[PDB]
Amino acid sequence: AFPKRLEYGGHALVWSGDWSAAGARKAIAGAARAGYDYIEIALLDPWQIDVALTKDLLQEYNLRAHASLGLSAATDVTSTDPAIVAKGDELLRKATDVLYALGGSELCGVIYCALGKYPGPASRENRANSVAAMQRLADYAADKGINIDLEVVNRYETNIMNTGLEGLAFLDEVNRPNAFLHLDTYHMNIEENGMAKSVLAAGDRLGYVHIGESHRGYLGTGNVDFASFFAALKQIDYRGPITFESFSSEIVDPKLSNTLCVWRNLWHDSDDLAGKALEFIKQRYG
Amino acid sequence: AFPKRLEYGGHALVWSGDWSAAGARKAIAGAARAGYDYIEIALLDPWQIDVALTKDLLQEYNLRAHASLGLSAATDVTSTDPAIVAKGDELLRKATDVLYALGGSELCGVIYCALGKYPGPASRENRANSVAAMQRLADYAADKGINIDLEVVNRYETNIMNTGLEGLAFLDEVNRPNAFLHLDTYHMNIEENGMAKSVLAAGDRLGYVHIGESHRGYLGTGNVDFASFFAALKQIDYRGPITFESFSSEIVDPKLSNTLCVWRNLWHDSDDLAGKALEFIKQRYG
Ligand SMILES: O=C(CO)[C@@H](O)[C@H](O)[C@@H](O)CO
Ligand SMILES: O=C(CO)[C@H](O)[C@H](O)[C@@H](O)CO
Ligand SMILES: OC[C@@]1(O)OC[C@H](O)[C@@H](O)[C@H]1O
Ligand SMILES: [Mg+2]
Ligand SMILES: [Mn+2]
Ligand SMILES: [Mn+2]
Repeated sequence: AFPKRLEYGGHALVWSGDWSAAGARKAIAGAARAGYDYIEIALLDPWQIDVALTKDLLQEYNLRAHASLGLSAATDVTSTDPAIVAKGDELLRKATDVLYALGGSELCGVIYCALGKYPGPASRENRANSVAAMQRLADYAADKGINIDLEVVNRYETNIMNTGLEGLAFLDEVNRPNAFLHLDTYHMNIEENGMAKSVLAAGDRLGYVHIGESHRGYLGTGNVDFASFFAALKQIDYRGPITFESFSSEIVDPKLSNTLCVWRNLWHDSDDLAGKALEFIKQRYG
Repeated sequence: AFPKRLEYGGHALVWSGDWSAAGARKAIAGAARAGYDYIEIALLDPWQIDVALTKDLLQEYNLRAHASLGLSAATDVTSTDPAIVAKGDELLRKATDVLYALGGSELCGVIYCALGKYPGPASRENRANSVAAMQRLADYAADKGINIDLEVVNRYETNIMNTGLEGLAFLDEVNRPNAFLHLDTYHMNIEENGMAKSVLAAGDRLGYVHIGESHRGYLGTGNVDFASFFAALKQIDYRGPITFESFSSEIVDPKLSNTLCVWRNLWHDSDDLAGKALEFIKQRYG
């Protein structure tokens, strides 16, 4: 395992829908202004990122970076098409290379399949293909001091693992020291039998956390049982990244936002949302 | 507005993935056995149902019927393709005709758009086309003593209305006395600011209710705040259909199950699930 600490982050889409020079600065300035320790960069196309520009911004604002992504149909490592798995392998290596160049240590999110709606259930072969790709990625990342964190997401976003317990079985199949479970309270609110079971089962295997409200808006305005969740994190003495994640039609990443079906305005003022989110989380954990 | 009564129902997919002669008898006998007042028949293809045989089964088991459906891409009444809207109008007329023939009075579900994951947000034209379609359907249904109930569903299943408050603004534009809001606790768990706000706002305009757990399995084994939801129903003295809705990979409807991304086995025993659900609901309402 590469070093993890208790640190608080904001997902780029709280502030910015692109990673242009302007968009990168808007997101990094926004995270720093609210007092976050790190920005989580959305790396859906890691060839698009200006690495030198981004490193200069992280140094300018004294901010750390982690990275998350989802694969697409063209890069789906669950595919029975060996050429598509190979394109997925290539994108994940590029994402790892970008994160390394930014001095980051965490590549998280839906790195194990195409993010979005599958037309049917996953086969044993789809799952086996994903596990092998995550072994190859974990080994590549390990050479660069990077941990990979497999995000459990809801049924509309993957057919591979929708609960923490399914995620832990997948993780154990990957069987690599720098691979961890990533839990997201928004996804857990749909799929889990309460908000404690998966955290208590994970213990030291839990390597990354996303804090999202039931509707992905302001924390404490939805249905998520944060009290039970933070009680469980305390029980396992979780000391890893905690990212505030929120999506509003106010700020659109043309790819990610439509894949995540962000039809509604849940907020308009990024600074107010992000400030209140960090206060909400620190009141309950730290 | 045609008469509504407080009555408890089971969705057909609790028992049968198809509405064959055999599937219909299994589902109707199952709903009767569990002590439900009605079965909710899924009419995604209303030409597929043997109406006379179903009528005989309803009489045989002393059961009532209501109907729900979702449209598909080919029948999407939000489409800017007038030929697709016409196919949707035709499907909804046929569904109304089947419901009338079964002596039912409620056509509910995702009747105002294609059920499933839109690749992008709805245009003003998409919303206008949906409103107009629901006016034409309401007027057709009114001639056969049928109410229509527009089911608010989550972002992954419609881009038109994801909260009760959005549904009520939509119904204001429809402006038909036999058009009602339909709320579903599974969808509310994702999209709503708590489980009361939309119910209190709807009052008499709430015409239909689905009871679904957060993961669509056994009631009480997920995250839905049923205490808050049933309290709100009591506060408006809701007197209309309440249908238990649940999906497991155990019982598959080739189309609907994959649209709803039902990847997991949440149950195997239809009678245990349906009996426990009815007891769960009656202990908390009526
Ligand atoms: O909640 C849902 C879909 O998620 C159901 O109630 C469907 O709308 C209905 O059409 C199934 O028959
Ligand atoms: O919860 C998520 C998706 O629903 C993930 O955090 C998201 O896909 C990230 O990969 C965005 O960078
Ligand atoms: O890998 C796919 C999988 O996790 O999909 C969900 C199922 O519940 C589980 O048994 C697996 O088939
Ligand atoms: Mg007869
Ligand atoms: Mn997340
Ligand atoms: Mn429903």
